[PDB]
Amino acid sequence: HMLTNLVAEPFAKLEQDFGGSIGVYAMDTGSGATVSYRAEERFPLCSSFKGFLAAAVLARSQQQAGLLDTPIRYGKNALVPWSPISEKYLTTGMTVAELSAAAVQYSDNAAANLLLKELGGPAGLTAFMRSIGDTTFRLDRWELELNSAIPGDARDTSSPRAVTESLQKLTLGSALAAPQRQQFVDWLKGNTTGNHRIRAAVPADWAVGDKTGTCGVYGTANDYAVVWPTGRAPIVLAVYTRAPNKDDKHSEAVIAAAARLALEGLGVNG
Ligand SMILES: *[B@@]1([O])O[C]([C]C([O])=O)[C][C][C]1[N]C(=O)[C]C1=[C][C]=[C]S1
Repeated sequence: HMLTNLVAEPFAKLEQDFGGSIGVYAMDTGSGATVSYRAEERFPLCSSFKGFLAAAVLARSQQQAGLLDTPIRYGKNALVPWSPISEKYLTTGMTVAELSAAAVQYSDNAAANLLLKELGGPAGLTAFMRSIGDTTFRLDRWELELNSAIPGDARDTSSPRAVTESLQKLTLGSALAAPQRQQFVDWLKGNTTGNHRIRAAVPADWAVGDKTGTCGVYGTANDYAVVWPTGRAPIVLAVYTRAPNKDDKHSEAVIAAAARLALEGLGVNG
């Protein structure tokens, strides 16, 4: 309450220029100060669910020490459009860890569906999120159906706030054991798909891990990140967008701009 939105930022103008809705939640983990705009509205997860998927796999690996190095062979029928890594290993298979890294760092769709199967499907990932205290997250469908981003549909959505809170628990808090936590962080740090989103607002000399999503319809795209500014506590943040019309375009620039406003609202010099 008292530390939320101490400094107002022009999010409304930004989303109006975009032609849609922007949802932002950012927390300074040192002071507890927050920036919050549409933070409790639901937005489609799109590929951003794959970060939480990889965390759920790591949590399972705490009870199954051989899980991450298990080899997984798959057929051509497992390939889904946008499977840039797993298509190169169709004839060989990949380990669970490799599928997880591919899902996080390349948004690989086939990898994500294979790992969902390992966890018992969308309800199994939802159950993992409930287990860390996230009551907002829901995954309902598989790739590619979960990308429909229909206005008003709560399937396959969360809120910026719940995403940020869960990300904090998994990357900085105690939801994962220490080895698994650092592996999750390392996967996020190695992401390749986010250079034009939150990372574009973050100085190059700060560490950052992130996970993106792009539904392909309804102007719907997103990014969440942990950011380590030097000399102060980390910042966790989530930026989600959507728009009213199916043919509306997403904007990476709008995501980067919203992330800049969030950092400015927290008084984090960048
Ligand atoms: B996912 O929602 O988003 C990925 C891109 C990202 O992480 O920002 C691509 C795979 C998933 N999306 C789709 O399959 C539909 C597409 C949208 C743009 C390229 S593919």
